[PDB]
Amino acid sequence: SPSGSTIEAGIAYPISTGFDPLTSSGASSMAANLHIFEGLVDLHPVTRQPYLALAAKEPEQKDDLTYYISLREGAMFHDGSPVTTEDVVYSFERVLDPAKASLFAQFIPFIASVTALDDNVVEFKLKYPFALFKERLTIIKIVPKHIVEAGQSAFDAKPIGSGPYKFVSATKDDRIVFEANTVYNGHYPAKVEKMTWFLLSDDAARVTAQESGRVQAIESVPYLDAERLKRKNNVESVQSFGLLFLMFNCEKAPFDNPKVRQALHYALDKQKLIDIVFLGNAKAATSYLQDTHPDYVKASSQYDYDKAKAEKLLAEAGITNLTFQLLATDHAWVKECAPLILESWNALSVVKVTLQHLQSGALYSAHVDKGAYEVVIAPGDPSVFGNDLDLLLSWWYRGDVWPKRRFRWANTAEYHEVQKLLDEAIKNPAGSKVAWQKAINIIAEQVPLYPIIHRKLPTAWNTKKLTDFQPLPTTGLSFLGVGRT
Ligand SMILES: CC(=O)N[C@H]1[C@H]([C@H](O)[C@H](O)CO)O[C@](O)(C(=O)O)C[C@@H]1O
Repeated sequence: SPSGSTIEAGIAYPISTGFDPLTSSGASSMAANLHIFEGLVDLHPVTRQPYLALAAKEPEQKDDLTYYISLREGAMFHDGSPVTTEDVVYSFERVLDPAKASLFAQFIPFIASVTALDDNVVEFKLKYPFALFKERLTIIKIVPKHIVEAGQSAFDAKPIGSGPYKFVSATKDDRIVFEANTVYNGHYPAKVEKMTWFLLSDDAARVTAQESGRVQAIESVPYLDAERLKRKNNVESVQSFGLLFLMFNCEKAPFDNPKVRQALHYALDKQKLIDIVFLGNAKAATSYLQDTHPDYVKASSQYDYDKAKAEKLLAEAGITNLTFQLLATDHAWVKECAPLILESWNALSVVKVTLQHLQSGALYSAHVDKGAYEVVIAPGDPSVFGNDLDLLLSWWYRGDVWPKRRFRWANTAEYHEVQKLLDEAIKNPAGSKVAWQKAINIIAEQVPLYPIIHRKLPTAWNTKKLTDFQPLPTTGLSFLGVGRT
């Protein structure tokens, strides 16, 4: 009975993108969209298991290339309109259309066409068989065509979906407000009438909110505060793909030289970062994946701290007096890693580095997407979309979204080989493990964008106030199925 009760939560990530699922890659926007939008099939935020959302029943697989999905009876958008098969077609076609510049088409490269057969059934035709078809549907949220066509920017700021919570408002550095969608008839109806996410990127403010009872759960517990929070709260730390990456503009001298990119990895003392910033709750990367991922295989290139090796590579690359600027995001823990990275690099005999911090939204729109940068450290976690290896590789390495328009490595022979390998692993599934490891090993040698560390992710919540809350293995918070005591 969502009347008389509310949920308040502390979210760690500022709003850095809008909410249009065409482009909403910001951590806090994606988390909101788990509640505002539905796919045809969604993955549970905690268990990652698929469940029927806008699909009325299990997708009917006619053959390896053909699936039919029927819409849940009575499904409605938050404006009171029915969800239609045209809305489904529109949602997939806009992601697939290169002109629309989605951030996510590289997660559905196997879809050939989406067609409305009648007012209930949609036909999906695939380019080749893809066993994870249903699992990927969670990425393509179903949007109301009549709203989006009336103004994409307005929809991006005020999203309308079919999920159990309706968007009320979002105010930067303040809060996102949701309300129960009382016409939702899926599996996870809103258990409270109103939910407020306070945007508390400041570590201390976020912890204080939990301690004071201003919120019932907080994302991304600062490691230093975990012990004191345990007195009155549950604190649980979950193994995660979530990582800190080092990203180079590979078309700007001298970071177009792989030896320079390698050198800067070798120059970093990861154990010091882990001790000082993460309190042991992270591991230096030894592959693309974290070592607890089921598909982890250790990469053939390792970057254990070795200053002499860094110096040797720089001398081979002809570096005698390199001065560059590192851009970093503003996440409190990224701000803590940055000076330590700078100290390690400034200790090199031929490198001097300065630092600039920026909010993530401006970092991408004003610098990265234009190529107006040299080197970035930033956090990333595409495991929000799913946990399969093609997906995690594709986010950063399939197509153009990052390799062409962000880290600018798409003109290399190595990039083209990686594309062939990523395609082979999904078009020839019997060869996938071999093909993925070849791609990962090229990526790990070339280090265009590569993890420095993967981290354990702690969440805190009050079990006396919330029912059925569980922490995620990804960024965000989930209140699907969660109520108040
Ligand atoms: C799926 C994913 O990894 N999203 C990440 C995004 C994107 O890197 C950014 O929006 C550019 O697309 O940035 C963050 O929101 C951020 O830096 O605050 C972290 C988040 O984990």
